[PDB]
Amino acid sequence: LAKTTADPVTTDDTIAFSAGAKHLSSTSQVWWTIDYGAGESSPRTALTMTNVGAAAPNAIASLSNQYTSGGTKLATLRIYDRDGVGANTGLLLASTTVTFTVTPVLYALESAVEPFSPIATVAAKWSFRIQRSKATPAGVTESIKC
Repeated sequence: LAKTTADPVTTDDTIAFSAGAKHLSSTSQVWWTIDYGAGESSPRTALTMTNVGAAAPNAIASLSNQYTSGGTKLATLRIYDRDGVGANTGLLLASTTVTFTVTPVLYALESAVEPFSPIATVAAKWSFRIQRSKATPAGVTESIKC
């Protein structure tokens, strides 16, 4: 399990992984789940094992996720040998874990008052403007309630 993205990954872009599973000499059907921190995916898929031994591992591509908050995030790929379904489960055949840092997007604020000193009875107006640490991605409009 590897992370196919450069260093500066933040909470702005969707992160993509590459995955592969193989046995020394076997062909049986083995299944997988991926966990990003919230929990394991509930419906276990079914990986068809055909490449064996020195051959490159099979493809579990299309693994991707965008993280809500920055920090030291991780991702674990677990491989099972039985359906999850209702009751039965098999065994943890193997598990892989990767860790990476996600930079957060911070917001500053600019403020002003139109009279700068509200008179003891008249109305006053506050004006604010929110400034983003980095530019919004090309196609996303951020709407903030305040």
